[PDB]
Amino acid sequence: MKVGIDAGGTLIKIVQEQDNQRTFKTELTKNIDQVVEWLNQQQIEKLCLTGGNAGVIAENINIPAQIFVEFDAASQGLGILLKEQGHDLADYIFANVGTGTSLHYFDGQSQRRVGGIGTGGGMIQGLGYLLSQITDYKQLTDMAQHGDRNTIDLKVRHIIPGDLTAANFGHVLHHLDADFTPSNKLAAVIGVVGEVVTTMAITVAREFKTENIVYIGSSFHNNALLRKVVEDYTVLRGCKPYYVENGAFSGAIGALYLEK
Amino acid sequence: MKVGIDAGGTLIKIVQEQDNQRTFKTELTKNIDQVVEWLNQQQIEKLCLTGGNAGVIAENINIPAQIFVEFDAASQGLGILLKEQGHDLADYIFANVGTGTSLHYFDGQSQRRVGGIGTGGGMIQGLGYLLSQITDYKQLTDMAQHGDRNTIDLKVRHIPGDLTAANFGHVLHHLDADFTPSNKLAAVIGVVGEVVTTMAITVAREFKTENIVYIGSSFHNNALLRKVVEDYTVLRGCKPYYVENGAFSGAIGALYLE
Ligand SMILES: Nc1ncnc2c1ncn2[C@@H]1O[C@H](COP(=O)(O)OP(=O)(O)NP(=O)(O)O)[C@@H](O)[C@H]1O
Ligand SMILES: Nc1ncnc2c1ncn2[C@@H]1O[C@H](COP(=O)(O)OP(=O)(O)NP(=O)(O)O)[C@@H](O)[C@H]1O
Ligand SMILES: [Mg+2]
Ligand SMILES: [Mg+2]
Repeated sequence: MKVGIDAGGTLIKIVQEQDNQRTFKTELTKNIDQVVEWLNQQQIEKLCLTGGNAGVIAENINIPAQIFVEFDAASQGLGILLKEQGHDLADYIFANVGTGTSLHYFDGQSQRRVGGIGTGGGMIQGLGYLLSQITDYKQLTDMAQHGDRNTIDLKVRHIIPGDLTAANFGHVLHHLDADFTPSNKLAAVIGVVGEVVTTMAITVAREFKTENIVYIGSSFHNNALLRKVVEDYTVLRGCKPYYVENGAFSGAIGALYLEK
Repeated sequence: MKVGIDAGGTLIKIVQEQDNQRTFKTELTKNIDQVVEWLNQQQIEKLCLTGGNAGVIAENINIPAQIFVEFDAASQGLGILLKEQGHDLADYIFANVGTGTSLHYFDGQSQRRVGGIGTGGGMIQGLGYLLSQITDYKQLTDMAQHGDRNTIDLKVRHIPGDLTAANFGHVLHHLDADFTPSNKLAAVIGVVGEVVTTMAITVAREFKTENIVYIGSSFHNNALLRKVVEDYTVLRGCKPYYVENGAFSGAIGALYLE
């Protein structure tokens, strides 16, 4: 088999390919040593790595490894997944919502980083923990799904489509009578992260004259709400959103594809 | 006397221009009736309004007032506040950090809105409350001035060093709980200031200008927020500009769009 790995600061994404069948696997970066042991007890044709922790895995294994720069790997992997899923875009902005968020413009041939921002999955987890004391990712995200943001966010609807948020968390001081439940607070956290990401995305989309915006990154994992927030807001701000199944593995898949 | 008022959704900013001496005053929008009561019992040579609640004031006062578009009023007033305070700029992006945040590109002639985001003073108050149960504004902002964001935010250094790789991204690695009300509130202010700067920085590049001016009542009694935006703006490659009384840009502008 062939193995493509994207070892990020939070999650390690692994793509195993064999007999024209690829398996996706995700492990926490805190358990990177476990990924190392797993690799050594495996017979591998080619190992391709990317991500900030590629080196940590490389210097502790017993076979050579081809390492690639993450932005180009992600870009290549994403292009492959898009085509496999029926999308044929001439150009687009792709936002990799990982620990933080990186924005890239793909002109149809190559990618270039055009922006980044501290709002992403790490904030969802971090701020999410501060507001609910929940550390388990699945528990955190599951809970957020059924939350109501109306008593927390101030929208145009309350005071440009009425669906636009005028101020995130700007309604709180108007509902001190309300029950700011864990579910509601988390939904608002996801709301602001999603909206900020989208607002940055549609801004660069306008700048680089593309109306297509592709969303990837593990932050969407087990979080339907985040995806809904971004897709909807993207439409509202006038661009076309595209979610990619297993898009979080764009880097791992791209790395494998780039092997020489 | 001449009076310029920017009646926003949260704060009513009032500027009084004597012969050539101006005084500033802020009141809560919830007490707009008091502002009207006040105005009627006043002798005003000229009253100019702007902001979403201008209409409420206009139809309840006993004298005819002129109402202006907030974007143009702010631009006009800001441009005056700059020229006065010595800033002569060929162009710039100005960020109005009010309840929410509005982004404008002034091309040297006029302004044009190029962006808007929900992160601003409303979030500071709302998320601030959810993290400290503090309702009083002065109290909330004061408490945040002395906080340390190091155990809360994940920085590039933790992995341009002082850049933030993930707001609140360090929280799970410091669950020891040195998450004092002050450190939390400071982190709330940090992400708001950074998101605003990032957006400003991006549209500044899109519209080819190295200048970014920051105004808004959100900066009131919050030196941390001003410091956050000014420092981050440097890191992203542009030059920041802060104007004293900049939150009164609209009020001032309304009196000068004559
Ligand atoms: N099992 C999981 N555990 C924790 N976080 C998860 C999990 N699944 C998804 N996530 C979320 O996904 C985010 C990580 O996204 P990801 O695209 O993997 O970034 P990364 O590669 O680790 N970081 P970077 O190196 O900065 O590119 C986390 O911050 C979570 O919000
Ligand atoms: N005394 C105060 N009380 C409440 N908020 C204050 C006060 N001083 C400053 N602020 C902050 O200032 C923000 C309001 O900024 P401001 O520029 O006045 O917006 P606005 O004009 O009311 N909004 P908009 O209707 O959207 O134009 C609040 O959300 C607070 O963060
Ligand atoms: Mg990554
Ligand atoms: Mg305002």
